[PDB]
Amino acid sequence: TEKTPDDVFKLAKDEKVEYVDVRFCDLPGIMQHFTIPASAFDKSVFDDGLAFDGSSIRGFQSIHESDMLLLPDPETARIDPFRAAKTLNINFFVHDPFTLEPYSRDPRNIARKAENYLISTGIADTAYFGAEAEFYIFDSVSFDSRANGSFYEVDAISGWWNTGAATEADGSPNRGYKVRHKGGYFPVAPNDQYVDLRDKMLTNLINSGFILEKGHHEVGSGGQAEINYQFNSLLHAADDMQLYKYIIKNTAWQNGKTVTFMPKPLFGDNGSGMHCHQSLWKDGAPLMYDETGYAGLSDTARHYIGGLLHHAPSLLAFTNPTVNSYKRLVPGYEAPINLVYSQRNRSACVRIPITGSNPKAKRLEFRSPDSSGNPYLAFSAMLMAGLDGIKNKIEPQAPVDKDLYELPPEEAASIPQTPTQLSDVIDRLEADHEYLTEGGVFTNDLIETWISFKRENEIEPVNIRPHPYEFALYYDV
Amino acid sequence: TEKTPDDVFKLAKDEKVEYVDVRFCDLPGIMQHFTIPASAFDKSVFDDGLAFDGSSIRGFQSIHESDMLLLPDPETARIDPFRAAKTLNINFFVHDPFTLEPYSRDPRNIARKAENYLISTGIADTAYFGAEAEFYIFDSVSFDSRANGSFYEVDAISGWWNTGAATEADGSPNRGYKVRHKGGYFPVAPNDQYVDLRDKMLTNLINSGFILEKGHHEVGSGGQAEINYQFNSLLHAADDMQLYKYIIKNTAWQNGKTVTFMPKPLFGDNGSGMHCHQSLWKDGAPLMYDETGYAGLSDTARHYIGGLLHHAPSLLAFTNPTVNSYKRLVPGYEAPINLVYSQRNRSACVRIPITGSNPKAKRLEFRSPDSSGNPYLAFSAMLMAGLDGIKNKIEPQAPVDKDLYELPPEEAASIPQTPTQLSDVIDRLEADHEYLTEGGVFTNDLIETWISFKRENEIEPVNIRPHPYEFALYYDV
Amino acid sequence: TEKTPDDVFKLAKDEKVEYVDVRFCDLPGIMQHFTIPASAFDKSVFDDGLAFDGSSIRGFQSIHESDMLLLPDPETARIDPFRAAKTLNINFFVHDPFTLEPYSRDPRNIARKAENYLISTGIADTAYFGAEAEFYIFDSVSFDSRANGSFYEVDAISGWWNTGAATEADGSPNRGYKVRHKGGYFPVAPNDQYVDLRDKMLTNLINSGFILEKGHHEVGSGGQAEINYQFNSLLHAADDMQLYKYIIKNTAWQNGKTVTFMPKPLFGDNGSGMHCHQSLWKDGAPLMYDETGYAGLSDTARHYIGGLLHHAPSLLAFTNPTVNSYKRLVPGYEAPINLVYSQRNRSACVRIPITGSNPKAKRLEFRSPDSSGNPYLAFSAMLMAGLDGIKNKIEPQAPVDKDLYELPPEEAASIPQTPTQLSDVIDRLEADHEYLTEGGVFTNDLIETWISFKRENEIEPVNIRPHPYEFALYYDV
Amino acid sequence: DMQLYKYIIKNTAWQNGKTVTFMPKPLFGDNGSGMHCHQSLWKDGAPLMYDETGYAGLSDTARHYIGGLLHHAPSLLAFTNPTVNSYKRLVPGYEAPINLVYSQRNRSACVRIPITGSNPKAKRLEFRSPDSSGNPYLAFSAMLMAGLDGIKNKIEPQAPVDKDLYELPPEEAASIPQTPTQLSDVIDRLEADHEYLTEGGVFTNDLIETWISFKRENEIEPVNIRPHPYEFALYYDV
Ligand SMILES: Nc1ncnc2c1ncn2[C@@H]1O[C@H](COP(=O)(O)O)[C@@H](O)[C@H]1O
Ligand SMILES: Nc1ncnc2c1ncn2[C@@H]1O[C@H](COP(=O)(O)O)[C@@H](O)[C@H]1O
Ligand SMILES: Nc1ncnc2c1ncn2[C@@H]1O[C@H](COP(=O)(O)O)[C@@H](O)[C@H]1O
Ligand SMILES: [Mn+2]
Ligand SMILES: [Mn+2]
Ligand SMILES: [Mn+2]
Ligand SMILES: [Mn+2]
Repeated sequence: TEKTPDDVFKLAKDEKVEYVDVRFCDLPGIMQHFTIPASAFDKSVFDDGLAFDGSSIRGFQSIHESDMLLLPDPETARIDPFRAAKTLNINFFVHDPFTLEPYSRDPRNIARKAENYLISTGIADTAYFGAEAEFYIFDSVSFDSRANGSFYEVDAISGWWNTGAATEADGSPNRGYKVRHKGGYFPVAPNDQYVDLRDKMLTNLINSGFILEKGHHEVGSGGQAEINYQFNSLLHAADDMQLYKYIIKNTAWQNGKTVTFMPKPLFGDNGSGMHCHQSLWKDGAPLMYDETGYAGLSDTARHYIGGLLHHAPSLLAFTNPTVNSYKRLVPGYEAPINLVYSQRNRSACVRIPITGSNPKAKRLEFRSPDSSGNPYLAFSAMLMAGLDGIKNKIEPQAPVDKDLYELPPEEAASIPQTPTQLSDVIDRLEADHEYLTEGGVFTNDLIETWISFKRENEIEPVNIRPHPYEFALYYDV
Repeated sequence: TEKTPDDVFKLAKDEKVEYVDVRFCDLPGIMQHFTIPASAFDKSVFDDGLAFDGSSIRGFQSIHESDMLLLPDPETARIDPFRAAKTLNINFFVHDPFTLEPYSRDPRNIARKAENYLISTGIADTAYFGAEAEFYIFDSVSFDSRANGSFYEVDAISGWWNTGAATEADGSPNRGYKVRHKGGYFPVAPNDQYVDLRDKMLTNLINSGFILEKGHHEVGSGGQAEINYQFNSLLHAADDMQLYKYIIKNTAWQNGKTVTFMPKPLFGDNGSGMHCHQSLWKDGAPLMYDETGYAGLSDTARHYIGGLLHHAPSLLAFTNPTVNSYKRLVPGYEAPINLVYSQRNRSACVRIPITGSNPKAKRLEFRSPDSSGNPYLAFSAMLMAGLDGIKNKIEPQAPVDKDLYELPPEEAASIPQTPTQLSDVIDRLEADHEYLTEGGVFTNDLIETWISFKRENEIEPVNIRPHPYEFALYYDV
Repeated sequence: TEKTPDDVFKLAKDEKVEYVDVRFCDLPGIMQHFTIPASAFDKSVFDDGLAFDGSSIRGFQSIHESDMLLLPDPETARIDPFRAAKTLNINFFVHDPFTLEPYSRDPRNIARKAENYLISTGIADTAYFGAEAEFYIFDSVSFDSRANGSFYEVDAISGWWNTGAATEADGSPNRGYKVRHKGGYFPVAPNDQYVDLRDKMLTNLINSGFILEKGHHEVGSGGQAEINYQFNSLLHAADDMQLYKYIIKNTAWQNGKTVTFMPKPLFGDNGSGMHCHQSLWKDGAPLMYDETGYAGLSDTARHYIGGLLHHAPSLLAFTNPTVNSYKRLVPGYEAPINLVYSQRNRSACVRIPITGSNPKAKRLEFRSPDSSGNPYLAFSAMLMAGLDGIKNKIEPQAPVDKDLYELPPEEAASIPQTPTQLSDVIDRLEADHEYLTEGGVFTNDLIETWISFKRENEIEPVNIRPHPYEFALYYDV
Repeated sequence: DMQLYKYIIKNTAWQNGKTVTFMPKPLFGDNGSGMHCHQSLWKDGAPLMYDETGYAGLSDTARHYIGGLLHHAPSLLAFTNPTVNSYKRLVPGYEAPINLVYSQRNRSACVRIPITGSNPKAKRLEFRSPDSSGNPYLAFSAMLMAGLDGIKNKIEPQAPVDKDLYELPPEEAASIPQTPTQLSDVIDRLEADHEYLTEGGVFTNDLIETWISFKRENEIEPVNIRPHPYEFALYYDV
């Protein structure tokens, strides 16, 4: 919204930049890259672009459209804090050679089109996303899948399951302070073993332009951690999420650790979710508040929430896209499984943080998502679910500030939950996607590609492989 | 149909029997037991019975019905070939103390009631079952489920995945002959490493009264094996299956091996199924044939087949009752996944073996079942599916002798398959069970108990635990 | 030619036979089996047969022909000397249920049809085959094929490559006598380490009806060995070869060894071949001799030889059917690579043993074949090559008693050799197979099946995998 | 530059505790390593490979050079893909340029004309089939001689395939020529297809005879006489 090309040249110029890392997002959600010498990075890359050698088989920009044009997004230019050779990282939008038309399967293009569509509805001219991604810090991870056996094991020298260890990771003595204490989850050192590592991560984020002003905290619980930062407009909020994951993973890596953002790495500990705060603004002021409406919610907010709860079953195909997502979205660890909004029920898919009569502070929060997917597609899908709700004025059900345990499990069973497996949401998406195709944001092809990838690469592979617990249950049958 | 109490006394008398093993079947399918001295086993046990100390919490004969009466089934009396102290094994029917009424949750009672109901329909007075259960012979099995990891591993010294082993199970040299050859699956020794063990198993079966007359073969393929034997009337065919599994497991056990009847112990090898042949007879002659009908099938047979294919989705809840069942009933190893009958398509749920114009040899075969459950409940459910088809004359679809690959996948997609997960069939049963409750064979309570047990003890436990392959797919997200 | 069903019953009756092993040959050449109780083996099996449960995917008796009928060959009935439970082994011919017509892809049926066709030509009424199969006796074998590496290793405690070993296979001292001596290859003990094992093998062969009358010897050289026995009519000579391999492999197995009949298990030692002697007889007297003809060869013999040399390039597809066959048929170890007949040149594909003026002793010898394939198909293909030569009177080239080294390599280059790779002979067969389809002995389908199997299961798999020597040659490129 | 590049890559890895390989197929189950070569002819200081009237903006100078490449490819590969390992890459998979057709599209085609539009200078052809297992001096020279035999004699190949060869009948897709399958094949194809090489005295018969001798005695025969590990998996039990 403020930075342009020439400024990127000054960042590169002032920093004695040796290399420029060309980044773009693949379908599932991992950033791809190739590097060019800094000397080859000038005005030509911006207006004219760079061709990316027609790669990949199972998807993306084929070969009868052979090459692609990579146009840089100057807002995403950041100095890499890990690479020895001074490098500038920049995200690009993918195009084709016939009419240089933006590739409809580039996740970054879907997010930008979603922002443009917001404008094409007249509702607002800005969608703000403030996602808080949790992660685990481990020391090791190993796994395999063979004909006669399979295993996995994540380990943390100071993990709570290691209280009985004779010696430590380096042969050093077991000094304790591993066991977690019932209930309260954020003890100070030495129970907190990752204080300095989390600080390096936060320092790296702050040096990479992350805004830490309002209620932005650095929190840790055992091996789990979260560093929330200020929101941004849709597309660039998704870019910030990718940058965040990159900084978290590599800070851990350079400090002898290994991080995972998977929804459920531990059976017996908190899952990792991506709690996303949303709101619509216009001309420079809020649109989510009204004291006459519950929790200080405007009629603009209630209907966006209506769309989220109505389309949730299919929305989850982009919001909780993995098989592992459903080990978190299962009975436990108050993971947003209930399809109701409220300032109270945090186990509710949507939570309106207590912000009173302040129109600007008023925001909704879809707590159900996780960080196992594509933030560009997830945020875009969330907007499309909400826009289908505001325009068509979709009315959901009453907010539940009254907790669902003290209540009859008849009216608590009538409280909808989301599907139980990835195969379910992929089916719910296969049938609930008109809101997605509106304004040409998501194409049928893109949705068909996502469904294909998930079934062939995730659902079926896990499904054909016997689970270790099946041996505990059935070897003796 | 021929043996009575006094004969059981002579078997025990002639064999210098020291102990009598009192056996009964639990809900999921494993035989339970307690032993009494042979001297305490007389006419009193038969007409009066034995009380079984009010046990078990999660099910069966509670405590305000406190005790049970165990009446012996003289047809099931067999000398145990494994127990050092000479023992006679006998199966019992479970009862209660108020009116000594047969407990409606005893699997053996469900099977006997099914035989009585066959008679109460007038259709026939005998249901013959000839099931062929496959199994794997291993050398070891280990597995666990922890907070930070999980694994399983089955091993066979001469398993095909061990071609590269430096030495063997006992430090002895790797002598080869492990690799399996593409296509053909029954090579002679030394590729066949279990010749003598299978012979001990067959010798033990023959000594335990198993009839090996017609096309009954002893076959082995790698570590997998099958020893089919002559059919029997429903209840006692289920008793024979339990006896068979007992003899197979313990012959392996006494010979330094470990057997498993689980549907899919190996990812990359044939699954283990329970191919069940069925037929209805009356007064002493067949009822399944007619040359005018396809494959020499009478109109009595076609409708039984109609019921099987119609009720299959729910029938599988008793026929393929485990989570592991669905690793076999998945795309591959021509496991009966297609809901059509035929003399040809073996990947079809039902196969009518080529028996020509012989009314007696004419029989249908439900190849979809596996040995992971309860044979009493599985056979009974199969009969009830077929009886709902004969009486109400349920017409299915045309037999497919023409293989489904060479054909358009439109008409091949219209070819129904069974549900994909255990949770699906449990849902299909929850709604498709009227045929089961007919004649009071299966009670709503029994069906409700089965559904509860499966959801709480199998479906949910596996579902909440991360699969090892999820780490391969998502640790790096 | 002499034994019938009733005699088989007496063999089984006199020997207290517990089991009967039903054997049949698969496409590539390995015997398959299933066992039935001896009590189920009576007159019914002979005239009526046994159905073999419609198995195998990649070939053989499909499923719209679902079942097969197994008719026993009483000439092949032998008592198994290895199986603990007294067993009778018998080979069967494969059939179908529509008109019980012999399956045209059963190797044993191809051999029997070849014998019948010999009669349908009027040329003779008997084809005699006397093949001598060599093999290696090892102590161990291990190998694998992975993404980043591959290996294989055969070992023999007393192998000539182990002269430097500090201790032996069992930790015992290295007692020497391993090194082979230049030239002469059959030293007495202790250089000969397998004297007693070879004797057990010969004793087992003799007890299994193998005729050891004429120049039948038991010979050993290092770990290699050969026990030649008396010839037999085509089909049953192929049955004897299967029995021989079975007895050799299992005698080794029960005595802590492992045998291989592969053409070239060792790089630096003699390959293993199957030198096959042939001849045509009629009414009870010979047809291969004439003093007027070279080496005492009749005009009947010269033309059979003409067919062998003419059709050799394609004949080798059944005669030397593996990729490993071509490590033997390469420059070295005088393996019959030259397409000329002679009493002299043993490196010639055909060798007429010195038998002088004796019409009966006169026989031709195709020394090129190995034991890596199917003897039924190999012998049949040899007959068809020879019959195409006798009938059409195919004239080859002059016999070479004069060795091909002392001679100009111009006239020695004009001396044809056989193709260099399996892919070559499979191509030569794809085009040179009319002699095979004559009289309906080999069907186009059978030949097409063989070509498919070889390309997909052998040629391509080996071809796509980098050879270890490529790393020695090219890692540094 | 190619020799210098390999030297710098290998030794940078070496001084940093690693070991590099340029062999065509070091891994069974991962991408092979190829040497995608872009070519073009220039005169006096300006391009000669472009023309909008011609397909992909190709001049008649370019089409015939491409004609020579596709015509002589079977023998050209003896210098362009000179090792036994070269044929583990040039096998069905990892879109290795196995098809003898040029195109801006089919990358599995031996020749690919990168999208460069109407810019005469940017117009270049790309022989993607080669690998780095041989001699770059001989490989580049052989490529030029294949192309020069095409421009002078005006050798016309076949139509460019921007339409991918999977969606199409495997009859017209089988008529689409591929290169030989083994090193022994290309060495034979060179033994007979080398006049373009001897033109102008660039490659001598002796040099070609030396190459053929070296390959047969030092590479083809040595690998051929040695049993492959997979043969034990397939045949130990025969
Ligand atoms: N319109 C908005 N106004 C203010 N904050 C927002 C808006 N849209 C999204 N947010 C994000 O709400 C997130 C934090 O939640 P919490 O765990 O309650 O501290 C932050 O990441 C915010 O910056
Ligand atoms: N009514 C019946 N008549 C004859 N055999 C039957 C009947 N009902 C069930 N069977 C069983 O069919 C089974 C065998 O199948 P297969 O794998 O084709 O040899 C055996 O276990 C038979 O004994
Ligand atoms: N017609 C025949 N007359 C005599 N021996 C034969 C005939 N056809 C094949 N043979 C076989 O020739 C083989 C032996 O060869 P050798 O290594 O020279 O001792 C033996 O296995 C013979 O029994
Ligand atoms: Mn939150
Ligand atoms: Mn069956
Ligand atoms: Mn010989
Ligand atoms: Mn390229």
